[PDB]
Amino acid sequence: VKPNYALKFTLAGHTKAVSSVKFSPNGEWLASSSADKLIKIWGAYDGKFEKTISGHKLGISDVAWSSDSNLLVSASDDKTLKIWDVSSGKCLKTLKGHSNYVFCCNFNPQSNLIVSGSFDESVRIWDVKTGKCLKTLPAHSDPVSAVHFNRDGSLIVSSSYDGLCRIWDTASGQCLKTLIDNPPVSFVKFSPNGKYILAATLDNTLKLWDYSKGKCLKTYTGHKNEKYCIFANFSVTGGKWIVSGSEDNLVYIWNLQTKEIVQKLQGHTDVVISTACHPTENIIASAALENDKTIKLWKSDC
Ligand SMILES: CN1CCN(c2ccc([N+](=O)[O-])cc2NC(=O)c2ccccc2Cl)CC1
Repeated sequence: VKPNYALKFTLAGHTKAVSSVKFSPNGEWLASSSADKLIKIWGAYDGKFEKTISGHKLGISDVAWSSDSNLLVSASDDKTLKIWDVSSGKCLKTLKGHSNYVFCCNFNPQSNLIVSGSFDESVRIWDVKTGKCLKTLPAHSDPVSAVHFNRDGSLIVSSSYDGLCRIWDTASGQCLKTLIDNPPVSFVKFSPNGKYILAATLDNTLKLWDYSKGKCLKTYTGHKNEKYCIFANFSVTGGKWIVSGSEDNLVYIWNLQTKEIVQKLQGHTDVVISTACHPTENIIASAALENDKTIKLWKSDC
């Protein structure tokens, strides 16, 4: 079987490159961040604009939801993260401490912690309630491209231009594993069950790792990725897919097990830097850079 993703909605509004799209855990909303300094919220099913969230002084690289879908965290060129109340649009906390651009961010499942990665080569862990930086991890020797908590929050995975993926004990702050040619690692995330890590490198390659055995189980190629830190995803609502943007302006979909490309989605007119998979429906959101500036919503039967 192969999926049949068809374009349903194009969401215009951002005035610069869109950096990140994320579906809310409860499936109602899509949040988008942009170099235009703005966060925008959209209805996930009808693509209808909901609100604009403003406050950051410079462009925003990433946005992430709390488990209850009530809060957002953003990561900005202004060296801060901000925590937002989604319903009011209000900035609740500004997370200060990174010495350079913040590129990536995530809540833990418990949503009492935030993790962030910066151009400053560190990974920071923040208390959501107080805004205080609890730990600064000397994670990498180059900009940190991605940070993600595993399913139980006990682990953090980080990736960097230094060519390394690292797994950290959240509680102890110590490095549990280093996956080490080492081309820049531009993306990393845990699988839904926490057993695997999907990692992208800037040599046109995505890899699925069993990090406990430290072994590469699958490779996904055929797409273009040598410049931009492009977000990838596990698609699990229907067929079991791998989804990624690409520098040829397409969204690529692979069969996770066989590694064959099952679909390529055309429509965008610039690099697709971010994709998101809806938590319950077979819906993909994709976002493109400055020649495009739109988010597209795609729907499949499997
Ligand atoms: C969702 N992902 C999170 C991680 N991310 C990222 C990773 C690595 C580096 N870097 O080491 O250069 C830079 C960026 N950010 C930007 O490229 C960017 C920054 C501000 C505004 C717009 C954009 Cl697109 C891209 C989006």
